[PDB]
Amino acid sequence: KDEKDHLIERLYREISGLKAQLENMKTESQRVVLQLKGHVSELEADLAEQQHLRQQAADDCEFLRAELDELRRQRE
Amino acid sequence: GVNKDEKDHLIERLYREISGLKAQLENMKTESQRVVLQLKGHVSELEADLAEQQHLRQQAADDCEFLRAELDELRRQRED
Repeated sequence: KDEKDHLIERLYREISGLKAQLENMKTESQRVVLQLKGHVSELEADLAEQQHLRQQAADDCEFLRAELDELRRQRE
Repeated sequence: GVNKDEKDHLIERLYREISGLKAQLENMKTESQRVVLQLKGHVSELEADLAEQQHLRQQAADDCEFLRAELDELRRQRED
């Protein structure tokens, strides 16, 4: 047989294309997944900061609220 | 004979390998889309929570501004 030989050949070329595709997708997918993971981790650290900063700001007003009540009670 | 069946045999094996390879590709991209989608959703929820923290930070700042302006003036009015 010949023509089978050329199909063989083409199938092997096809197989090579597909295995190359898997490796590419595997590696590119893993990359995208890892940078997304890094970003959410970065966002978690940013959040904790903002929550700290925000906790401090809110307590400041509570403190001021009490200081104001105290002042006005000095003539109540 | 001339080698006809042996080539038909291999051709079949190569058909099977190709089909296995395309099933892998499908299963990989389906799995990947699934993970990426969940990560992107987490990102935007985290971003939403960052946005709300700034809103409340701003609100506390305006509140302090008000409180401090009240304090300053009530004393001002009393020093007369």
